[PDB]
Amino acid sequence: MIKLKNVTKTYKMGEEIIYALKNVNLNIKEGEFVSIMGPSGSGKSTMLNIIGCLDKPTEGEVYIDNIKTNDLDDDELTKIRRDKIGFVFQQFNLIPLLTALENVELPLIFKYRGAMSGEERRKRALECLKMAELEERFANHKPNQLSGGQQQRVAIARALANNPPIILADEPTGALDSKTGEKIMQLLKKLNEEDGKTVVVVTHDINVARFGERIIYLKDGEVEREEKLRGF
Amino acid sequence: MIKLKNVTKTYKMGEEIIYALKNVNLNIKEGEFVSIMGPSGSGKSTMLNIIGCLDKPTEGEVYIDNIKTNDLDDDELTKIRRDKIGFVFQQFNLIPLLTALENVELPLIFKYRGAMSGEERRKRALECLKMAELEERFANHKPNQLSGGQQQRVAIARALANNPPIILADEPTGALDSKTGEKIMQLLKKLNEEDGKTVVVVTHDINVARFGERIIYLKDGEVEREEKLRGF
Ligand SMILES: Nc1ncnc2c1ncn2[C@@H]1O[C@H](COP(=O)(O)OP(=O)(O)O)[C@@H](O)[C@H]1O
Ligand SMILES: Nc1ncnc2c1ncn2[C@@H]1O[C@H](COP(=O)(O)OP(=O)(O)O)[C@@H](O)[C@H]1O
Ligand SMILES: [Mg+2]
Ligand SMILES: [Mg+2]
Repeated sequence: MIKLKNVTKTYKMGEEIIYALKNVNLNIKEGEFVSIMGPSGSGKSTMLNIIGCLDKPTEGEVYIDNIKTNDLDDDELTKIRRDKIGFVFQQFNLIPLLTALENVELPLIFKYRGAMSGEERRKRALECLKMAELEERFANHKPNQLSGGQQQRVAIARALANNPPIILADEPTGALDSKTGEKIMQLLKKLNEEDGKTVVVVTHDINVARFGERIIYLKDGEVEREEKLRGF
Repeated sequence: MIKLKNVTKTYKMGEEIIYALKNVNLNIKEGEFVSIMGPSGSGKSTMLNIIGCLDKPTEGEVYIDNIKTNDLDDDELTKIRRDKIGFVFQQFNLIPLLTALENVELPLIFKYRGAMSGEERRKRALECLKMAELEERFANHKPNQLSGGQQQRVAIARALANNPPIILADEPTGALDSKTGEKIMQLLKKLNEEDGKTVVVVTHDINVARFGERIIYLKDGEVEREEKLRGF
């Protein structure tokens, strides 16, 4: 589903051409849990931004579900992200004055404006909140009234919202504790294995990378090696 | 307040190095209404992104209130945008499930978390809504219940919110009609002239550019010329 061919991403700081991704080659299978491991600076997040269609590779070529995103105009690019990708992050990113169920409704508003009813949005939003294994009785609560763990479960239901086959997570458990951090992981595993979601998680903590079928070790902008752990 | 020195912004599309801003030099005085005029492609918005601290110049140097933003880490960069800049755009950008007054509270939440009270946020939010000349009786309304004009008045109160000396507008009246489009302009004029705000507006419609003390004509990434219209 996600595919890369000779991607490079440079950052011109003037006289300093810095390379974040160098001649990187990858191919993520549909419904495959993959993890990008590396220290701060490896180029992990840069890659999560390109695959997420948040950025353009200074070379190479990105394929999302076999579709070359490179030349797509911003409008078309936004159609990709909103339909083909589900985002999650370390920084929860919830709106402070919206109920857990409202934060899940937003993406659905932006995709289906004027098509779906308030009743249908409230329903889908809950299905995704229930799917993200957050008790229904916590739907009406706002951000600061939920455990940091419950908060990530909201970012997850919001990402699952418009039903994207892809889910990218950037150091999702960085903000949590080992115990709840594992539940979230066990949750991405659930989605991938059962629901069939193509999960790609970026991390520096190897313990998280182990939930992936394969870890892709990234070093100073380049892929040092790959590690297959399961599907033999 | 805003200052540029030999800024260039290139976009590597691979074998194609495209230039959006080429060796551009500018200096906006404090409390000065300036307009960047140009056809779609001039490089206007690119410049609005750099001045807004949304992007980094591939060369040159940006000064916001005399402070060089170039080397600032993302955290420090965010402190700049949230404290020194007030954004507005053609695309209103309001959250659909939040009341006009709530959309104005958000920036204040993000800057003053845990410091200010619900009562103080509700007050400042209204002051800015009243300043943006939107009747107080429209505070409790949500987006789709306000005239497109009332909606821009919300983006304006939200921008004025954390009290930024700067206000950048990107084709603010593009989405409106001539009549209400002029009221919004007359409103930025109000802020600049009375309140003392440094207003910089990016546009392709010359009729809007005329509210500026000087128009900066931009052509294919370069400043073709400048036009002083008032302070002689
Ligand atoms: N917007 C940017 N401007 C300049 N350099 C960048 C930018 N984004 C990333 N980099 C560079 O890319 C490298 C790492 O990329 P990054 O996305 O931060 O990955 P990681 O999460 O592993 O640190 C760093 O050396 C950094 O300097
Ligand atoms: N993210 C980008 N990637 C590649 N090219 C860009 C990007 N942003 C702007 N450009 C280029 O910059 C030029 C105009 O810049 P832009 O910000 O769109 O200004 P304007 O509003 O006047 O069109 C165009 O030629 C465009 O191709
Ligand atoms: Mg990172
Ligand atoms: Mg533009």
